[PDB]
Amino acid sequence: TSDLIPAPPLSKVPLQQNFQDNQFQGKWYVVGLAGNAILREDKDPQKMYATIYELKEDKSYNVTSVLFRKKKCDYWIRTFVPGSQPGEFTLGNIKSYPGLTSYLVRVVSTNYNQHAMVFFKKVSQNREYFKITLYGRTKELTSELKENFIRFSKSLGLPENHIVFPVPIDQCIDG
Ligand SMILES: O=C(NCCN(CCNC(=O)c1cccc(=O)n1O)CCNC(=O)c1cccc(=O)n1O)c1cccc(O)c1O
Ligand SMILES: [Fe+3]
Ligand code: NA
Ligand code: NA
Ligand code: NA
Ligand code: NA
Repeated sequence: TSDLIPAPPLSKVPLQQNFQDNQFQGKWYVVGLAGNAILREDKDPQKMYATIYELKEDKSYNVTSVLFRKKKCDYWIRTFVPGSQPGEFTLGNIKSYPGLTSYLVRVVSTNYNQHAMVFFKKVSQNREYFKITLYGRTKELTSELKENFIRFSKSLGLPENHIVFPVPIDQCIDG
């Protein structure tokens, strides 16, 4: 009833050295999206969405994703609590998500003011999902950065049809 490309070993997922949590704050556009549950679709292409990171006093992120769906703005809210090392996080209040037993975030690379690559691994209803997101501070990034994202996604076992580049939009994500 479900087939998934296996999640890579964490050894294949680099960590951004000297992660600066204050500089990673603010709005990021999802210009690239890859994962074992991500599928390319050409009848209904994925629309670009935005994810806003806000550091609280206790140094956990409030993470709000803003999606344009059904002619309305949908808000997906979660909390990233600092993990085993800087640039790694786990999900706050995992009990609120039914079936979710694990959720790991790892910032693979970033220059903070233009681009980032972030790796996610979650175990939900015993199934191990993973995704990589190419974050852009703007809605567009260079071909070099996008090709690097594709290369990295492929290095984690993902084929091309599991790698998408959401189409830029103006609704919801510009506020
Ligand atoms: O199980 C969850 N969601 C399932 C619903 N969708 C599948 C997510 N697909 C992934 O490939 C997947 C794999 C690994 C980690 C991960 O987070 N995600 O999403 C679709 C709806 N998505 C959103 O509503 C959505 C919109 C914007 C950002 C976002 O993360 N999500 O999930 C889930 C639970 C807790 C926290 C999350 O961030 C989740 O995505
Ligand atoms: Fe998610
Ligand atoms: Na299913
Ligand atoms: Na949460
Ligand atoms: Na966890
Ligand atoms: Na391929």
